[PDB]
Amino acid sequence: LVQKYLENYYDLKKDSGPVVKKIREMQKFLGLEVTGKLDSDTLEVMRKPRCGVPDVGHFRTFPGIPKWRKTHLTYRIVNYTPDLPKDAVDSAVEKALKVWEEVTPLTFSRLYEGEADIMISFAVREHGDFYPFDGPGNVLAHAYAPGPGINGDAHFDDDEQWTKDTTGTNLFLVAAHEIGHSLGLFHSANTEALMYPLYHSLTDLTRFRLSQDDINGIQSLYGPPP
Amino acid sequence: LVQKYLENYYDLKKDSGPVVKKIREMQKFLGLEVTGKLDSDTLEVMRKPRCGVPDVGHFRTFPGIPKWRKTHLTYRIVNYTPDLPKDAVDSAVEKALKVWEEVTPLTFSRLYEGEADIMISFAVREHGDFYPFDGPGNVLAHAYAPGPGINGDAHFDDDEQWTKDTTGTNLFLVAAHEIGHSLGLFHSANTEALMYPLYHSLTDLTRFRLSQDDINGIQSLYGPPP
Ligand SMILES: [Ca+2]
Ligand SMILES: [Ca+2]
Ligand SMILES: [Ca+2]
Ligand SMILES: [Ca+2]
Ligand SMILES: [Zn+2]
Ligand SMILES: [Zn+2]
Ligand SMILES: [Zn+2]
Ligand SMILES: [Zn+2]
Repeated sequence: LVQKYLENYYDLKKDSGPVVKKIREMQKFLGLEVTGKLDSDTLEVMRKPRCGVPDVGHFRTFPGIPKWRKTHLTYRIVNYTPDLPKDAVDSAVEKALKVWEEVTPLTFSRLYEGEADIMISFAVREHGDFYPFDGPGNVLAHAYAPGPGINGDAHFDDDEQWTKDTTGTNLFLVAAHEIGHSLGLFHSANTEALMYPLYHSLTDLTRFRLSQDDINGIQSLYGPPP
Repeated sequence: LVQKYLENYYDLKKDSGPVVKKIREMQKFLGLEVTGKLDSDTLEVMRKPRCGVPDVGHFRTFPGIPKWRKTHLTYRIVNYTPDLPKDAVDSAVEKALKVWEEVTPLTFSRLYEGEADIMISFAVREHGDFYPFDGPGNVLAHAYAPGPGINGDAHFDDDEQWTKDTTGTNLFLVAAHEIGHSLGLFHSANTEALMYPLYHSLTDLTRFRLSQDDINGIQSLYGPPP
């Protein structure tokens, strides 16, 4: 468990000393106590649902480019999850994009056919890319950094119970985080940041907002709104 | 058969008039008679072993970049095919790279560990990317255009009987063609060009050489040797 967790999220030698060092890097990043041992608190954090994108970097197979070379992006919802009515998914995705439009000069237009910049889809287990999903729990979704083709796309594990509220896995929250990667953001070590790797089942969705860290990160790439 | 053949190699509408037009585009490109009907000669060409990369373009999922932004590239042989002894595969790949080094200012250094520019591997059926192999015959291999991560990589269908001579599928010939895509080349309509999509089971491997078309194509991207 801990081995592959460090392999997948902290690029630990794919082929003890090195492990304790990685355990510590993980503890520093996830806001735990920097000991180096598999504490009760540490083994617990590793069972919590999170984003599939690594913490110390980007997906090696599709690095992409640092940021979009244009401010007017297009998106398209390829398929839907049966857990929710089509209009609820559409709203969730639109509100997620709106969060980023607000703090940048970026715009998003929806396409219903063709090749859009950001393609959103639901999949389970093996879905064509090198990172298969893992059933309910653990990895919730993953997204790729800016670029052509598959880059910029966001995949959501359809083995999760996606909800409009917080009775399951909130689609809005996860989509907002994943769109962040689609625009060029990495994971943050700040526990109150949307870009934090672990899913925060927060009580009040109305009290939701990007933290200053999220804003600073996205504005350092595209600038502030005009 | 003909439907998916045009879908996969001539990006025919994924969702008759349009088909006859594509049948004709295919006939023009593959050196057949531009009729528009499923002739005996046409149905035959479609059963012949070929490269998995499309004829009217590039792989849409991983477009990559037009050419490498550096002349000194690295390559690595990830795994081997049991059909041949390790040294025979190594030679086949080295001779394939040599063909391109000769007519350009490009150099190739072999890495035995780490992330190289061009990763070569053998796979069967579903292998992690969006284009699964199809058992013996038909698609022999596929490669991606220049770029980071998976781009530049060459995959060989291990369901083929790879040989050192021409008693099966010559690894050297196919590797030389695939490396071509790895460097930025597209398929050519010239029947004597290495970049022609269909495998040419040629009699004398000593009489092998890049045609002027191959040379002109590769030199238009990287220039001639100094
Ligand atoms: Ca994309
Ligand atoms: Ca999961
Ligand atoms: Ca590569
Ligand atoms: Ca095959
Ligand atoms: Zn993430
Ligand atoms: Zn995926
Ligand atoms: Zn080819
Ligand atoms: Zn492949």
